[PDB]
Amino acid sequence: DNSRYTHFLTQHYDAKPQGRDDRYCESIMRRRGLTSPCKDINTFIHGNKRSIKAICENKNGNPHRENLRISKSSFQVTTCKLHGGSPWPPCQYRATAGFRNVVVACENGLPVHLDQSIFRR
Ligand SMILES: [Pt+2]
Ligand SMILES: [Pt+2]
Ligand SMILES: [Pt+2]
Repeated sequence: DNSRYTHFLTQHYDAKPQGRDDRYCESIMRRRGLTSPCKDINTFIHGNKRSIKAICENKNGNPHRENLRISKSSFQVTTCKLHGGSPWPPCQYRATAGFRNVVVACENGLPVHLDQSIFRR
């Protein structure tokens, strides 16, 4: 059952996004099913999937707080933050592009949770 890994990728992985502007956030949040209700904040990791998986090994991760792992490498990310407002569509988002390491939870060698708290700021 790698369904939590597949859901992680749906909520938090976009290999090569192109523009990482407000329109990108509004479109991908709809595409990935995150607008019923409107998720308040959601981050997408970009780049190679093998790098994200490697976070669950000593190859690209350290243990972090109680039960998480933090990556040794930096990743291109885009944080989508709801503007307002309403919990139901239409959902308007502000994009913030960044480049830093990420905090995940691992199960059976695979990422299954992204810790959003480092992208609140
Ligand atoms: Pt979900
Ligand atoms: Pt706003
Ligand atoms: Pt406003």
